[PDB]
Amino acid sequence: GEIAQALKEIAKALKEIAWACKEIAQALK
Amino acid sequence: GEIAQALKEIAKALKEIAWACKEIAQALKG
Amino acid sequence: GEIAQALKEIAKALKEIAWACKEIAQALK
Amino acid sequence: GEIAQALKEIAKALKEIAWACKEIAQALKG
Amino acid sequence: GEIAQALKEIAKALKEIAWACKEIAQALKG
Amino acid sequence: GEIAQALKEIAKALKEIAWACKEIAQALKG
Amino acid sequence: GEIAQALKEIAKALKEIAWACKEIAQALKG
Repeated sequence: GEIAQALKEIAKALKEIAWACKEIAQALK
Repeated sequence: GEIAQALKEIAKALKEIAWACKEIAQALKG
Repeated sequence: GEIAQALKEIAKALKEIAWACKEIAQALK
Repeated sequence: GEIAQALKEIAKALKEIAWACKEIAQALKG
Repeated sequence: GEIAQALKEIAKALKEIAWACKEIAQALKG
Repeated sequence: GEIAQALKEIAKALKEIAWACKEIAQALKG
Repeated sequence: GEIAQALKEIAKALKEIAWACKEIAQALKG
């Protein structure tokens, strides 16, 4: 479904935020 | 349902963000 | 309902993000 | 409605994240 | 509608997060 | 639609968070 | 659909936050 697939895109984008926060943690290291 | 399952995927992704922020906290503690 | 329950799972995860941000604050103190 | 109430729970959780971020700013101020 | 108004509350809560993040930025300049 | 427009407001608020995070980046670079 | 496209904007806005957070990470490296 198009609504389901759009929500799936939101989920993938949140994963990008998680990765970026891991990069922040790395910078502090 | 596919909408419900996609919403759960959002929830799972959000937990990944929480864990990453905990890594930020740890990085600041070390 | 399954949608409502999934939305509640999202609220719970957002609380986990809040708690993690509190740990960042504590780490800075 | 249960969907509306669940969305309100999401709004309240986001407010907790906002408050935590204010705690971070406070921590940086001392 | 109750669902639309709940979504609007989520938007308002996200703005609260943006403001808290601006406070973080202010704290770091100071 | 009323629900669609509320979702657009959520998107706009998320963009505000993105800008606040860029402000954090600016403060650290300063 | 208008709701689906609205959700897609939300996805794009979340990506902007991710990029902004990477700017924070880069700022910490500098």
